[PDB]
Amino acid sequence: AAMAKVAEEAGVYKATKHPLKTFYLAITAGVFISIAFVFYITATTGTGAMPYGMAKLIGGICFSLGLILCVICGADLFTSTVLIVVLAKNWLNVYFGNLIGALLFVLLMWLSGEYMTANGQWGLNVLQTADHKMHHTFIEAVCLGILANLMVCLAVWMSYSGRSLMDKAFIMVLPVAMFVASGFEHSIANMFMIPMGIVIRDFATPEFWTAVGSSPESFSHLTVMSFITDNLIPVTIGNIIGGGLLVG
Amino acid sequence: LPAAMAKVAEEAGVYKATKHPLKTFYLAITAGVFISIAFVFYITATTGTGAMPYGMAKLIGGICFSLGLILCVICGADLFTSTVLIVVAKASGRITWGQLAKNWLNVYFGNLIGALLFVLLMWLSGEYMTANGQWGLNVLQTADHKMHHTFIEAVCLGILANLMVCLAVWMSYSGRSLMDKAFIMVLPVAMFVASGFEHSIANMFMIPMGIVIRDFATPEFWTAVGSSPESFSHLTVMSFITDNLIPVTIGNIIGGGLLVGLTYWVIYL
Amino acid sequence: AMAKVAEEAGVYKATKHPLKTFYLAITAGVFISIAFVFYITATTGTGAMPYGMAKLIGGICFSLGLILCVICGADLFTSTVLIVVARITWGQLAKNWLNVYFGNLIGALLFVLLMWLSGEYMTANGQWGLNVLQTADHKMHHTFIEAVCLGILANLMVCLAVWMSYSGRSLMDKAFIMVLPVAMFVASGFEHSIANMFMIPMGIVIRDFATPEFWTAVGSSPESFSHLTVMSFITDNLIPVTIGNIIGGGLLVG
Amino acid sequence: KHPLKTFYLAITAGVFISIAFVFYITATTGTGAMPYGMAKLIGGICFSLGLILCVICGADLFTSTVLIVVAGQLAKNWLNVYFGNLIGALLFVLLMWLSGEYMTANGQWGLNVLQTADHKMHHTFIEAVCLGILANLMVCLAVWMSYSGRSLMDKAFIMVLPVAMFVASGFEHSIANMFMIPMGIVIRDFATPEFWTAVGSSPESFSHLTVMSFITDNLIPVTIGNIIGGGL
Amino acid sequence: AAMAKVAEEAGVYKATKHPLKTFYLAITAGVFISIAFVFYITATTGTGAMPYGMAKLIGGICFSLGLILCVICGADLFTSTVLIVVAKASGRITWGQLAKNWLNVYFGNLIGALLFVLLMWLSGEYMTANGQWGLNVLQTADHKMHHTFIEAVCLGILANLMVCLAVWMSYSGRSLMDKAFIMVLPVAMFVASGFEHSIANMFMIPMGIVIRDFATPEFWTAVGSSPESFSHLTVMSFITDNLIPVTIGNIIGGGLLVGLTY
Repeated sequence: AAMAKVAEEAGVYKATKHPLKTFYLAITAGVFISIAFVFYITATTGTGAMPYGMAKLIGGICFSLGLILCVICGADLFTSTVLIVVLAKNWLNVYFGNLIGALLFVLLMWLSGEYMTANGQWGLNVLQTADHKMHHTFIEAVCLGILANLMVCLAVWMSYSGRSLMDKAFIMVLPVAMFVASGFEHSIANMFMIPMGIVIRDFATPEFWTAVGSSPESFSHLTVMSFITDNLIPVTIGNIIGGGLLVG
Repeated sequence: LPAAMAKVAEEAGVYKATKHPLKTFYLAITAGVFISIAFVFYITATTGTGAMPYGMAKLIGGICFSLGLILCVICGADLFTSTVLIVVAKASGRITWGQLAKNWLNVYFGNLIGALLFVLLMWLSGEYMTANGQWGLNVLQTADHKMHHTFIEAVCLGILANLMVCLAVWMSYSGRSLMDKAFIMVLPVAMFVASGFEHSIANMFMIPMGIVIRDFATPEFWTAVGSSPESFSHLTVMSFITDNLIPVTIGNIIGGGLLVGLTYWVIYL
Repeated sequence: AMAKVAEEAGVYKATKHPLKTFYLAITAGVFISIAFVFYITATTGTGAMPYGMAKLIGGICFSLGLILCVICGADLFTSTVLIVVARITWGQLAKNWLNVYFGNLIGALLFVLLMWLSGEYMTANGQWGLNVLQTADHKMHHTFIEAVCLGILANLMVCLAVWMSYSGRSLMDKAFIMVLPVAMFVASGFEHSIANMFMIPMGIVIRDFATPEFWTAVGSSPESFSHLTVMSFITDNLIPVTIGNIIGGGLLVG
Repeated sequence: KHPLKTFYLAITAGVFISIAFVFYITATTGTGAMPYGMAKLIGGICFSLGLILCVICGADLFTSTVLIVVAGQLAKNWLNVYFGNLIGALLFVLLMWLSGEYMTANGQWGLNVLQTADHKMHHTFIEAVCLGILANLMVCLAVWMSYSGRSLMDKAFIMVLPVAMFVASGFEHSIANMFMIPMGIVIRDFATPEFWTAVGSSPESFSHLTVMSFITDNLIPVTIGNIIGGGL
Repeated sequence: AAMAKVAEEAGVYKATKHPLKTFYLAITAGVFISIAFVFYITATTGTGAMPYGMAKLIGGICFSLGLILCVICGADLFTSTVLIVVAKASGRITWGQLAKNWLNVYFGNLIGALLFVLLMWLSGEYMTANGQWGLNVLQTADHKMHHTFIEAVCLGILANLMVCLAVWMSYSGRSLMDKAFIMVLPVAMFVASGFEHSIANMFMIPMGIVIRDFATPEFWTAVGSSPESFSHLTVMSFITDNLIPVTIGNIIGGGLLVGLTY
């Protein structure tokens, strides 16, 4: 009894300044969403000959780890809440902190050697997963953002009816799996994925490219500039509309 | 001792059927979005599954589909006849044919508007081009397989589907937890969707999405997937309404009012 | 509080109004037929999969039926036996066995009619219907002793499932504790009489009323399923299996 | 302490563990082209039924619990339970044989039994004892975790992983073998010539399947193993 | 609401604690983590032709048995969740104290792992699946032997981050269901991704060394390899190329949950 509800009241929201503590909960969320994406990449590595949809579904289930970590630990994920029924200066704080968390996990994943796993296939999986996010028209990217954050917010929202750990965790699997297998776009998730792809594209050894049968040229859209303009901006706009789409 | 909370069932029915303004219309739009989500999930999971055993691919897609009903029940959105013995029974005293009309018509038309908005939003997303067009093709095929039933067939598949949705919601009521309410619905929903039973609201998403793809897909899409608009000739607004929506909706009504016209053969004092 | 454990009180059962027992039994027939429909869906096209794996998945799906029975309080033939030791007569307890049994049959056959009207058998280029034909025909070749024993085996499982469900406090407890025992008996091909009242009639109806186009698509003929007849169903399956179920549900000892 | 509650609950447990094994055989029939570990793992999940049955229904399975029944005179009804378990297992062997199941999946079901049983017959005595320790450690751990359980969910599902581990890994449980090897012997000795043609083997190919070999090569060392395994 | 006080005190308690109840419990944890890795090897034997990620994912789910066993039974696993002892030997507990028992648990974990190695070896298990089980152990162990020091430290950080988060979430658990199942995903994630846990490695690499050194000629012919093909499997190489940098990594990884919170 009691120990459990102690740990999860300390997980929750909406004292505005002190930030810093908010900035640190948001770094935490960036690390959790980065975990989700690494899990996804691990599970879908080598699944090129499975049925498309089945691979993606399993990657999706695995990814829900990230959001579970955010809700049970009480980290602060950009616009993931909006069970704020009783703003934007605070959003900037969370966003920038999400970003730092994600970039810290990129650095750590890079230092681990993991791109070489499965004879380079893990790294190529990152290269292709990131590259596929790079070819949307602006309207597409905004719409895929709308869809992703819709699902994240509904997941979080259901979580509240939760009484047990089981309830709060597992009610989030299906909607999270749904957006991730469907390839909807979440901006914070992308702050890990596309950077991770950029780092791999720029610092992979000649050996890696031989092993995987590609070259850094095959991935010409993975650049910080292109990332910001072609993905991050229109996706982020899309996530805002997405999380807002419900309220109205 | 006899607990005859048909009363509570009816009383619930009277509020839902006549009360709050467009709260209902707005909740029904929300349910249309949720059932759209469910079918999008089914398409994603089953994209590229052509070579898997038929049943397995369908069984998986059906589990995924259950998200939609989970969404509806847990968030309190309004899904046409689904389940609501509430409203149907609950006319058995307290409600006039005219009010039922107003309401079923209100929820239906809202369910549709949600569905059509998600159609428009999926189409703007570019999703049809996913997996080298195989996502799109999957929608075309799924929609087309809903287009060749006789009238009797389509009514029956509709009875079967809505029986399942209603048993799912009915079992939900015994739910004590979130875990309880959500997961008790997985098996009966998966059953209806894997066996290709027909639900009108789900089809308000699926068939229009098929029509939209057929009419607006680029030549690049058709070359990629090896097909043509002509290969799905039945996907038209007119065919949808007369060969699917009409008979399937009739079927759904027979199928969900059955559960009650039946709680009764087991109440009558 | 959370009263709607008024729903689970709304269930129960012993000493009776007769026609209200007949309706819950129809209900149970409908539920088990659903189970079997589910199974045939899941396993259609699974010819190439490893035998046991296809069977197991089919068995997990099947458990819907029993879940539907217990959580809804429908009346399934000799399924709550163990429970019913919680006034024993052999013309009174037997009087409603017959009532439930006959009720189960009506539900099953109403589901057979409805599935047939649905066109379902044409699903998967006729493989759904062929699945039904083959599933039923495999239950038609047992020697009398085999059938009784597959009957004991099957009902032993169903009774144990229902029994365990009693310890169940949540919907999760009650539904999920039955998935393993039910999956086991379905996937092992044990024989449940009521489930049979759906499957075999279903096969008969297909064998008899399928179009020529169906036989050509699936590459078989009504001659390849000569044991699918109402007379063979009753004598070679339903009788011995039912006997079997009875013994099965009653392994009480001293 | 009433000794015929005990002897009958033990029979009940032998029935449950035979059920467990049958389920496993069903699941794994035809799985020869599946990756080894995957088939075994699924087979192992299926098996957990038996122990779930034992715990929720309160049957009496030889030397688990025991981690709990320490919260030296024990051997008392160890003999009683053990002999009980055997009768349940052997009764199920008779019932399975009467059912015609060995002919399932064109004889593959039976051949699956012959092979699973034969694979238990080739251990050195030190091997059999050790797989015996490993098996019963897991059963006993499972049953111990079960007590923390508050719901039916808790008690049943906390046992799936540790049981699946022991079965998939091929550790040796004496009572489960009381079903599996007997079943194999019966099939070997009585299967019709149709069956041997169907599965393309012969009773010769399973020479070790005999009551005497069973006792000396598998039952005695695995039982010693389960007792040591149950206390650590 | 400072839980930092209760956890510190629970911290202080566990680090200071009844005699060799903690030694006993650490041996117990070494046995549990060995069980986890055995399960993983069983599940993934013969999975060479499955998609990489899928085999690893399934193996990872199976592995989670170990941590479940640890948490539900209360065994003592090195630095987690010593989220306690460490995080909140800011205050009480000396360097002399936090060492006295990290060292106690660590050495206990090792003894448990090594006892399980001996018992697995005596069981004959390496011959399972026509030697593929043993080959699976050889390969799994060998893949942990080719990291640069910085790589091994980082894989250590990653692994113990996940173990600590798993155990941390477990605290919110009210049921057996809650506590056990909330750990499946984070443990599966680390194991499938090949992150490095020191105690798990105290089973896996010794197991590999034992197989390499004592396998019969029949085993090598069956699996089509030789002891030479696994030249890095030695006690010396284990210690310097894996155990040291991974352990350093695990400490940073779990302690990083100190600095966190504040």
